[PDB]
Amino acid sequence: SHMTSATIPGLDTAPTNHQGLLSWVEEVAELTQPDRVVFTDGSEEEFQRLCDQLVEAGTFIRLNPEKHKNSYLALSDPSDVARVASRTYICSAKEIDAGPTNNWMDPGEMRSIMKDLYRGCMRGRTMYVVPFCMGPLGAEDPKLGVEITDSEYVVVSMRTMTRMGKAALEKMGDDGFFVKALHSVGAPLEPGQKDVAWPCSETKYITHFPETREIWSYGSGYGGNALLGKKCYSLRIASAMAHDEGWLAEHMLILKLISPENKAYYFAAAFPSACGKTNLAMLQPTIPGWRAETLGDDIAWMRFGKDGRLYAVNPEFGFFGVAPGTNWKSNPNAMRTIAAGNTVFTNVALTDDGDVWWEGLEGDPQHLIDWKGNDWYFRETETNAAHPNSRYCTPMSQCPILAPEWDDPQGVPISGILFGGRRKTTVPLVTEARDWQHGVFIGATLGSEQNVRRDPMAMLPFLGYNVGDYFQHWINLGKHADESKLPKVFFVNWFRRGDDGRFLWPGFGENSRVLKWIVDRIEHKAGGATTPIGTVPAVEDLDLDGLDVDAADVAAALAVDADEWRQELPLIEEWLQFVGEKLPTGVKDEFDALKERLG
Ligand SMILES: Nc1nc2c(ncn2[C@@H]2O[C@H](COP(=O)(O)OP(=O)(O)O)[C@@H](O)[C@H]2O)c(=O)[nH]1
Repeated sequence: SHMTSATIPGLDTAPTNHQGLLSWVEEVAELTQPDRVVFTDGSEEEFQRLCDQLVEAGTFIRLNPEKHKNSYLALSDPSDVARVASRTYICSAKEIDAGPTNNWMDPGEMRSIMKDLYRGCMRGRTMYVVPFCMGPLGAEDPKLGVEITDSEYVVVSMRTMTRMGKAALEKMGDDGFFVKALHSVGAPLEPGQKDVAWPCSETKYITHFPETREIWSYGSGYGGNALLGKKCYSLRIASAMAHDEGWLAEHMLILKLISPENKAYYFAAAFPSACGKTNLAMLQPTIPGWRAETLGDDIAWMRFGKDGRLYAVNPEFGFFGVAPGTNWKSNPNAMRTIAAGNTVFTNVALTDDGDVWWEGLEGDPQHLIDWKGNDWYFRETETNAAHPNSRYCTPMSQCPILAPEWDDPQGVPISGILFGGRRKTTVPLVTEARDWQHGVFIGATLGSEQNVRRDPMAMLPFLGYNVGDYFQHWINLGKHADESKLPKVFFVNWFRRGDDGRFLWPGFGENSRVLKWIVDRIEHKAGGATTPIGTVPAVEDLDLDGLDVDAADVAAALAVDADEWRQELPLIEEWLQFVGEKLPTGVKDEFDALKERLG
């Protein structure tokens, strides 16, 4: 019963304008043996058809439309609840081209393993061919992809997370390049066999071939493992492209800040997961005359324009956010984005009237059905109602403070790049780099307590190539650029704590005051202290008007203590040794310079 190429249903009616794509699909279909092949078009009628089928399969339940229109809740197999690092590989030809932040395997060996897994993996399933565009369609030469998947769940979320379907397919023309992205949940079915709501496999791989720009995923239907745009393309493959083609693919939010004189500024900020970020991208300023709009909260792609400035575009089309922690008081604009519906919730809790709830959200519901389908009772049940890593998947276009430039293929000019992590000591609230190479060093040595892990540019699990070569790439772009047009680089810390354990700086909206200092520095309208680590404002350099806070706590937040920084040195030094032979001299230079300035 193994079926050949042109007898698999849906293959005879396949679009044929792009022969490379069609040959690839046929080769894949021959291998995985699905019941049928469907090319998705991203239309609303298709979206509803797939959602209905998801409801019928039990994968989705339809949420009360009075509270979220066109919205769904999906509960995963508990063994498949997140992105898995140790199962993620960069399979460059040479191990050194993956380097010490990456998991490597010989690509010939990986292909032998995965090709074996893929054989007959789609039996009894529909194989979807999902064309998609990264970034606005308006671009002349955008980065395109096609995800083949046996997961309908994946198709629906890809429609939200990328520009999916007919348009992207047309953009590929007859011979356009695209990233081949292959995915299976690894759960073949016999004829007539009852599926489960969330199929998956104990055997999981998430593999990237940087040279050919390919992504092979198997065994997981969840998140970044399966939505191949989200990190696999946006960061892993894209960063390798950017390396070769002279640009930057980064783990950054893009923020639009507008001053009281009505001038707009655009900032990119690299914070690791949970150092957010989502909150900064959706800032509501607490000082009069300042407004903020968002272009994105996770990925930024940046290229130098004609005028020598650095321009950023958000390559994604949707938000894929962590639900718990999100609430109306901390992040009302995120909540309003969600409130407009068209959202897929994964692993949150269900209320009695078909709303959704997760830990930290308002309401105090008395009874819930939790993320595993069990009864949950307020102030009694000892387990979390929602999975701690549960998700919302929501269109970007519903964000009430979406910047009008959000879908512009030309991008936005970046004035400032920010780096930050969770540091309870040592790092001050905000610091400005001395120049580009010092900013690269700051990015390169970014620490976050999540005992301090180094997470360079928030890219630790996401680099598509050797971390040292990546630092060198950052260095090279600044050396060959007009220094006057380069974004200024800043180093922030929202999480410094006093001895009594409280946050020295209140943060959230109040971070607008830090952003105001940053803008003034770019305009040369503010001063600061020259310290061994960079330019750090004193309390009197910050607008603290109307902020109910002890000025002493602010001074403490801004302090540069040499003893603390001397303890930081060997930690940094050991990280630079870990970076290995490809550590750029330029980075080591900045280490020595900082050490010398410290005395
Ligand atoms: N103390 C403090 N915590 C914050 C601040 N901004 C975000 N956090 C908290 O850090 C967590 C993660 O924030 P989030 O923006 O969702 O992070 P992301 O994953 O980088 O997008 C949430 O629990 C926030 O309440 C801040 O400015 N100050």
